[PDB]
Amino acid sequence: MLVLVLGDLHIPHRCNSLPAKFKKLLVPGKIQHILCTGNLCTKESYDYLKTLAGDVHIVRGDFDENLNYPEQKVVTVGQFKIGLIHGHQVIPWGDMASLALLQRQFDVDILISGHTHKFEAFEHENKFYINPGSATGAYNALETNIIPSFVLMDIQASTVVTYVYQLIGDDVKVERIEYKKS
Repeated sequence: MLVLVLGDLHIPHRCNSLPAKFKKLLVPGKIQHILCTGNLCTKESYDYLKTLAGDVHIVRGDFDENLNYPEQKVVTVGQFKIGLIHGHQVIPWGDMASLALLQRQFDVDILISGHTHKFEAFEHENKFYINPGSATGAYNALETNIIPSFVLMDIQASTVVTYVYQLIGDDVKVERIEYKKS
């Protein structure tokens, strides 16, 4: 199975569109799951995602018009448990009851969140961590010249191959990272 991972698009307030160079790469009939970190911002973009795959999992960002999106999800895709949360949430570590609830979200094979608009892909202690960045390169509270990125995970048994797509200049650059659980 192929999994699309994206978010922080902020369409249409900050960006009018997915960049054509990313949007070219996506087509109905290839992707089995989408894991979206939120801030799409609007139903137009959600419907687009639904043309691409039959299993669409979205979490609620802080600028999303739709409040029916759940705050956080744990989702099974093949052999992997995947924790998904946007990340704009302000939660102090010392609220112990909240912390006990967060054990669920950390006790996952792959952790995905957004919010910072800086991509990350790495292995740490038998788990994998992804922030897909912002698929439109939208600005954050912090920064203005953010590089658009998104991710595809190619999942096969207990191997994930993560592909990070970045729009640097005129070209798409792709980094490929292999993870095997155990």
